[PDB]
Amino acid sequence: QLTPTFYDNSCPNVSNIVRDTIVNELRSDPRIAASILRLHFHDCFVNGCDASILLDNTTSFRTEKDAFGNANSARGFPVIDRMKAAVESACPRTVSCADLLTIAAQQSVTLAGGPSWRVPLGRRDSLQAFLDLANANLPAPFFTLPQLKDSFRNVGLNRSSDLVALSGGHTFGKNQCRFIMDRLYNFSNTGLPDPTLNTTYLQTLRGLCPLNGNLSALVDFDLRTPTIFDNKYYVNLEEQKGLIQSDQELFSSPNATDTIPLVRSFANSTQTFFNAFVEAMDRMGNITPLTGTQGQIRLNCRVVNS
Ligand code: HEM
Ligand SMILES: O=P([O-])(O)O
Ligand SMILES: [Ca+2]
Ligand SMILES: [Ca+2]
Repeated sequence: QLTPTFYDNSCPNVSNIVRDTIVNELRSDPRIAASILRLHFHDCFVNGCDASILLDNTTSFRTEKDAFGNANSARGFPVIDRMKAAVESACPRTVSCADLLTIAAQQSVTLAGGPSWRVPLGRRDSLQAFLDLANANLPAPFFTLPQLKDSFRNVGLNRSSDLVALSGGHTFGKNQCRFIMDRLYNFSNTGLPDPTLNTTYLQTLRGLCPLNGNLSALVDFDLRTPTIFDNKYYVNLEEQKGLIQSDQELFSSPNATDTIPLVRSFANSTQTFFNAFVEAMDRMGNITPLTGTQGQIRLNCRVVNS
């Protein structure tokens, strides 16, 4: 029962406030649009899009920010605080942090050249955070294709089109050397590189991520257009130039009979990818929301109201 018109009477300019915050932030941090999209993904995969990920530690629950998928990885929380403060100034006690993050994710994709659409709204904010659930639910870059599929199925995204389209989020943003070292030097305990990685690209990545190098050094997910939201992600996969294992699995796994045609169709038509990305984003945004009088309108996104 989420609806795109939820704030049309109570805070009609919310989307513009969000967009203006991201644009101002992009002036100093060109990565923030990618980081915000990822925060929304990590919100939704853990008890639904309920802003659980934004809560700080308390003595009764641990923050999801300490999860393996978030710690020293997720970023942009201060930007969310800034846009929440601005929306609170304009429409007090009205817009949930969960909806704010959803809007910010959509605006981030559009600002980077991606599709533009009106997200469903009406989510409410959780009363707790779910660290253990984050550690169980968030997929990992060394997952095989059946494990990736199971990770999406576990949160309610059954369709291979969900997985292939949402993986297109890696058409922009950055990845730490840590998560590709195995592919470059010791894949599956062979002491050898991943044979599905293009051998010329292998040499490039070894130059960026040497053995004994800084594991926190960042590499672009999309070697073609690292900052533009477009379908080049899938073109890379067809050339064996997916960056992390879970990217290339979509095209090269023995289990990819159903994902290969999707990768090819998205590589062949930007419109096909953009349509599928919006559809999959709206489904992800629909994972187990609190609505109505459930949850609250959190006033400070880091803490429950008191
Ligand atoms: C399918 C399983 C997925 C896996 C295994 C995965 C894994 C990763 C990893 C390892 C990173 C780098 C994090 C770091 O270096 O600290 C990353 C970044 C990113 N992920 Fe994914 N991810 C997945 C799905 C998604 C989805 C569904 C989205 C959004 C629709 C997404 C959007 C992003 C973005 C935008 C970044 C870059 C963030 C930044 O530069 O701050 N990913 N992901
Ligand atoms: O796939 P649905 O029916 O949970 O939207
Ligand atoms: Ca959540
Ligand atoms: Ca791109």
